[PDB]
Amino acid sequence: LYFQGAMALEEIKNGTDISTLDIRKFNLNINNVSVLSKSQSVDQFHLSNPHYEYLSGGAYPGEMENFTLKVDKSKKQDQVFENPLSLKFTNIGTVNGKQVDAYLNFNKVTLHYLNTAQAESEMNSAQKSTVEFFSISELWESNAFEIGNVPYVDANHDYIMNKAFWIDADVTAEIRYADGTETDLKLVMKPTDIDAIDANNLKETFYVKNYQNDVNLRLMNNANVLVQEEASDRTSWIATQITGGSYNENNVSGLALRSNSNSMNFGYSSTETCSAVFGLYIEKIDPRPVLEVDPAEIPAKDGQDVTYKATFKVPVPGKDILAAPSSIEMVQKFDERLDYKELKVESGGVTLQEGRDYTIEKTGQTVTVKMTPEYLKGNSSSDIIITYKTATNKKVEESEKIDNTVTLHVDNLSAPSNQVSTALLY
Ligand code: NA
Repeated sequence: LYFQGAMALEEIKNGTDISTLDIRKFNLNINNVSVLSKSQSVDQFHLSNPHYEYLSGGAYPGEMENFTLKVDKSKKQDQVFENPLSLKFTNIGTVNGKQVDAYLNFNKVTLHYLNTAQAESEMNSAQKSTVEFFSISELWESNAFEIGNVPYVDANHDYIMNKAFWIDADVTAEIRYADGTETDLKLVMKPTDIDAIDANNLKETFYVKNYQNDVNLRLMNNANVLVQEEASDRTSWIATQITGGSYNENNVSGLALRSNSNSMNFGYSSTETCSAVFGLYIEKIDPRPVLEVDPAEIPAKDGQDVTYKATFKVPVPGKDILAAPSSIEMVQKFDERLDYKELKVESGGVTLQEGRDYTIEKTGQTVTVKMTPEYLKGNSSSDIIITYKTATNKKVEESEKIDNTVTLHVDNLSAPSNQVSTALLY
């Protein structure tokens, strides 16, 4: 059942329109990327309005940072490039008041020799020297990077081989709070347009390593026609049909993945000539919970009432978050100098009931409200308001202020409220 899957990977296929999600796409571009390290195998260069695939090919407007791999032209056989490229995107957004950075590490890129005349010919030509694997641009989508073996070229960079090798890129993306605090963000990727199949039946493939342990939720639209291949070390999604237009690229040949963590070790393998475009995302809990405290200041002494009111906005399934919540919890932790007394929970002008609508777990100063499966089934959209009654205790006079924050949990997602404080007088 939907509400008793603790730990279990949750896979969903439903009518949600993946092309119209309202999730947050992080800012990733040629202007906030830096190369933390790259091996000498990597040929990196800037292009402006590059040509697609061939020099005589169409030219597309935009700045791009392009990355290729120098191959050993004598080895007409698979070539492996360990850790060729490690990237940081500095300040991809502000979330919950904190700067977030992205890390993108190419763990390995393997070039699989195509064993054709065309491949041998590129290998033997004196003008070709590198193979395409990665680029950063907004030619296709905003805030995106591109993995694939389709060359981008201009008059001075026409050395990239065509259809000599297909590529398999093993990549780890991670999002991280710059300030060093624990990153509670759950990375989301949304591969789309996984639809290329070449003359030789190679198929465009997106994959996730350690899928079963690393992914929290996987969303498909009813129209999905990818083949999901579950193997020991990974799960892959394999092209089966051409798809055009954002709706089809998203729903027919696409999917959404929410990680168990701030990172995901994914992969991508091309055909003799294809590529895919990617952003990094998170779901939205916006607004954050709104926390209030009455009063703003008290006499520093035992038995003084302090009351917290927390207003929780519930994310909208299929817009802010990928799907209806399996669980919603609100976690409060009171300053040592406070004794918890009791709480009430309200929604839609009505006073919800402990037992029917929510339960309460207390462990020391930590008090958690858990909404029941019965409440969640009602798919209510209205704010949940929790009012916590506490009173100072005999420890108040031991920080000349008592601070409070409450945290909303939706599945494995969380968002902290604003912090409030009550001044201690004397
Ligand atoms: Na397509």
